[PDB]
Amino acid sequence: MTFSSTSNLKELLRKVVLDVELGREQVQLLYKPIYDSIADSNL
Amino acid sequence: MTFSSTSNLKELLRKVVLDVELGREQVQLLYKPIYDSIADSNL
Repeated sequence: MTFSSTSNLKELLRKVVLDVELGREQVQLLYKPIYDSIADSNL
Repeated sequence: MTFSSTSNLKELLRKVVLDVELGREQVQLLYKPIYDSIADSNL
């Protein structure tokens, strides 16, 4: 009674997730030191 | 509906001036370290 017989039945076996870094890099605002900001809704 | 139709009518739109530095630059008095100042009004 090898383990390979029961390898397919994943519901029986313990599940442990390989924890790892996932996601996407945050986007920073770089332009602001160069630019003078003027804000008016009626432009 | 048709802002591209009213876009040519510039007189309907708001006139907001783009503030930009205009005018000749200020002048400094550079000669002062090189000169001795006597300021008698009755010269």
